[PDB]
Amino acid sequence: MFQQLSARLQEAIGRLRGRGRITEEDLKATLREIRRALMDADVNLEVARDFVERVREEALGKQVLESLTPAEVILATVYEALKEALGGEARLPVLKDRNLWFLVGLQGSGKTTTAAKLALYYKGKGRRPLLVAADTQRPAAREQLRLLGEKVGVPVLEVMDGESPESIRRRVEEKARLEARDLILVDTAGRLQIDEPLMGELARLKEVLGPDEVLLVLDAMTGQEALSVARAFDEKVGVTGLVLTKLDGDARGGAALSARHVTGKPIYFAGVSEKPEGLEPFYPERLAGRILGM
Repeated sequence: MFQQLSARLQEAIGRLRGRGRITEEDLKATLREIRRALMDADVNLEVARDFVERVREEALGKQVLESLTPAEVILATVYEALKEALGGEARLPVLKDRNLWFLVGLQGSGKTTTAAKLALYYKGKGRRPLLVAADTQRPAAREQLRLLGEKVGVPVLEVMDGESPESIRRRVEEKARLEARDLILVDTAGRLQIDEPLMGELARLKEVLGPDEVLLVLDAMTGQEALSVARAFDEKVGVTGLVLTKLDGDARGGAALSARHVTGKPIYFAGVSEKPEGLEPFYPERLAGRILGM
């Protein structure tokens, strides 16, 4: 992922390698390429500025201009700027005995499938998850998950058309109790665009169900724009974390690098492939190093 960005960053940094001490201009030439690289990867402007700013200052502060291995110093400062942009330290929801999570996002963002892959992931971690297809208007949506549930071997309770949250809560709580499901994953309704009506019902569903986490699923491929919807969902519902899908298909990386600044929400998981196991915890340090070819 981020093949373009990765290559460029490494090419800019290498210009300072194997040629003795470098000058301020040698350093600046490289810094410009880094900037240009971030800009071409659809990276948030403030993020890109801060990025390059600390790379230069931290590098200078490490006497990079008197270093015999300047490129190595720069590689280290770039890694740190990258680590910050991606979230610093990795994090995942803290699970309790009873967990109920909301998977929110636009239709086509990978939301429904993520629900299933997430169910499979924790299932393999010793949890007894229960998928809940919360779309009360579209029977098609509910069927998609139903099919996904059997594919990953996890029960799927389907809400009835026009079912009230109160009724939904009752049937869901009952099934979980009688079947001993400790992780309840609710796939909320999704539409190609954010529509005030649904958002209002969504807020009520949260109100009635009291989710422990609210995961906003985003299509990393849509670049920086993917982050646009974030504020809407958080202001009306309340997002606790992010999930970027199709990272293996993203050559830029603008969304993953900008997520933090734009949404202020942590990226819990990442969609690394179309396979059912193509969902894994997001590791900022690991990803920072991989981009820099370490």
